[PDB]
Amino acid sequence: GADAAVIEKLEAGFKKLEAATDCKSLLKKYLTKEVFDKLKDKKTSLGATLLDVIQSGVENLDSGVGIYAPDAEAYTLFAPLFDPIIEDYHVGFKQTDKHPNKDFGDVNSFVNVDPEGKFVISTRVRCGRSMQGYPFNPMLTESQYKEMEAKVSSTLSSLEGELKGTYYPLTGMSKEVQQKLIDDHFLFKEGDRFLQAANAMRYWPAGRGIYHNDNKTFLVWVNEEDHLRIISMQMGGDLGQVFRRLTSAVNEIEKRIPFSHHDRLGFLTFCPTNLGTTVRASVHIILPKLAANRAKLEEVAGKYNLQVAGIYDISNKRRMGLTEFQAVKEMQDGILELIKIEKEM
Repeated sequence: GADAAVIEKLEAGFKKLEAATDCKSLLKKYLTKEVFDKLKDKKTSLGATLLDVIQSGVENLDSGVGIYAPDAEAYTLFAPLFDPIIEDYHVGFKQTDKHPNKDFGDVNSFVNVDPEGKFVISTRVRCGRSMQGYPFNPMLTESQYKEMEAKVSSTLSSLEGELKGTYYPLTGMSKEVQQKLIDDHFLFKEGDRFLQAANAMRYWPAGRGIYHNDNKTFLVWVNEEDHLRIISMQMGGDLGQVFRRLTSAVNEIEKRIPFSHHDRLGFLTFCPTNLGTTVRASVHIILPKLAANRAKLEEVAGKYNLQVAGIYDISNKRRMGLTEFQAVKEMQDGILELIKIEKEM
């Protein structure tokens, strides 16, 4: 299916990976000559080639992963590459596993992990969604970016009550508005070299926008990396409040905007690191004792399936092979334990 010129670029890219002897990407690890040869000329029905999958990891050798999905079909056609990378990245999500269908569980059971506000500055839960019927960044037309944005804007502008707010398209945005959004940490910028090389930012900023509610506890990014990135946040540690709000918002949006979903992989996303639940529950937290020795903070976080990114963003590491409820509960329980460790000792 792939054009001769594409195959030529793929052969060059393969040569670069195999040689890049110090490259540690999952792309280099799993793009063996056998896998490469069997996939290099293949193309999805919409026109996505292996180059639309691997180009970013070829261009950025320092990528951790190095592949993106150009359309949903790519996860199937290029499964011999996606599947082992997904297995390797999403530790615990086994070959024979299917990611569970959506289950937010009892969103009344989550607690405030730091009622006194001694450690946790803020709590956030983010998820991502792709809109049913639309391909992912690389395969989107300018017209699709715009149509998608109009749908999303209409839907979000319809939100009432606590979720009521304002939509801001990036196109034509004034400097004064940019600064106001920056001051609230609500603005996103044009993608970095990883996204650029994935052809994820074509037509920027057409079809990109930001929504937030009046209370500044709910934020949506439209066409930043995924079609939708939906975030609930507030100061302090009340993970229950944060998660309750997120789930209400996602369930309401879904009524007008159905989502792309896969029986095995869960919610489909542009980057395979965001599959499954897509959920990133995090605290911005200060743990000065446990830090001090970065190595040690890492070990303890890892033990509780947390990821660390003197203020740390500490989140659930697991995305696939557990429910949303379970992913948020892993963050909650892990943060409760880190706080205990910090206090003691």
